[PDB]
Amino acid sequence: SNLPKPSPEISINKGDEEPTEEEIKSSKKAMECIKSSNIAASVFGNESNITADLIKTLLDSAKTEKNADNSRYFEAELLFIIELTIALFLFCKEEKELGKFILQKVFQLSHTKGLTKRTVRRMLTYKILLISLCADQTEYLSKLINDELLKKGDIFTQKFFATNQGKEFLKRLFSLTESEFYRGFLLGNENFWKFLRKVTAMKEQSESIFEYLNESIKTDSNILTNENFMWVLGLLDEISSMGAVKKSIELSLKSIQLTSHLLEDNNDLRKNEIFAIIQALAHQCINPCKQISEFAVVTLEQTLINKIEIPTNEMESVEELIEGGLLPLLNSSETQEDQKILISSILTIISNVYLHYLKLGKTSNETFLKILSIFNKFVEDSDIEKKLQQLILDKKSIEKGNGS
Repeated sequence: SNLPKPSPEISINKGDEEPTEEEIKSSKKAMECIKSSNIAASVFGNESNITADLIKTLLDSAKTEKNADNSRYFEAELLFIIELTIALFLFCKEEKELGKFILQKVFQLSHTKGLTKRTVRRMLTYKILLISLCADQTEYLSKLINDELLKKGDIFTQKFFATNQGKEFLKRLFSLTESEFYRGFLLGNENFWKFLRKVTAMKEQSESIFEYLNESIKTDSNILTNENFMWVLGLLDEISSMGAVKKSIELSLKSIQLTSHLLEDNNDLRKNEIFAIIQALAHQCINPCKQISEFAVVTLEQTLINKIEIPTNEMESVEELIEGGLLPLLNSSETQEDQKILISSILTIISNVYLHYLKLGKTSNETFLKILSIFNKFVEDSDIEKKLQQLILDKKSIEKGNGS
């Protein structure tokens, strides 16, 4: 919106001392003269007039200490100064020292005490605009992310991020990633992904976040690196767990489809993170919502049956998918209500992938003994016993089929 204009100390609208009518008329004449002078369109009109000297003199001229004399206009005059300097700097092409000058000076001004919350809300947009324009100033971006975007939380609440100002701020902030210069810091800094987790915890910003993340994945797999895998995977895991039993369920299925599709982006995924994929997908099946579990149970099977590649040097045997990937879910003790009936579903997926890879023929003798052992880990339950009653017929039939 527009700037906050500097207010007067007393006001009136049609020892008391009103202004006199003749001097009121004189001041109106003065305003008419100044408006006829075109002060705004003169000193900032022609492109040739703006130069570095004007920027330095303008930015150095702003007041810095609050006084009783200047309580009227301290907060607004600063914002007017930074807007004027950034607007004039947008015409200037040089980035050697002038941009660093404005950046250091505005960061010095912003930290001053006593400012109202509106001014600090406004200054961050100017800061991110300046970072986007300039280059090779990563230390100040780190300072902004650590201090002025994570430590100060009460200033930056959900409702400020809800309005279009926050949306444009996030748009400019995520545009900073695609820049050639500042991508180096943004791949794997802990503070940035922690802030991303914080904003994903909010509910208004989920759709834009998923749009940005899906786009950045789909153009290329460059954002995925070995030193930042778990943070972004936790990000999609947090987005996937946003059930409520109204429209966000579809966004959750889109997120599940994205993390399903994450495997085929690059062949050089290390052994640590494939199990993270399987764990993240399988952990969604325990959600209270039936729709998300119904999609999870099919998407996990699709990912395990289509996009995995045993014979590469990552995995020595297919058992590592279950021994390595799906094992930690079943290990869940002291779970009274949340352990009763889910186990049959994951055992069904285990059986299905066993049938597929046994049709393909790459297992060994000990594998069926070991999965029989994991069946014996859960056999005393009544429903699991009834489900296990029918294991033997399918085992015998699939044993007879592929060989014969």
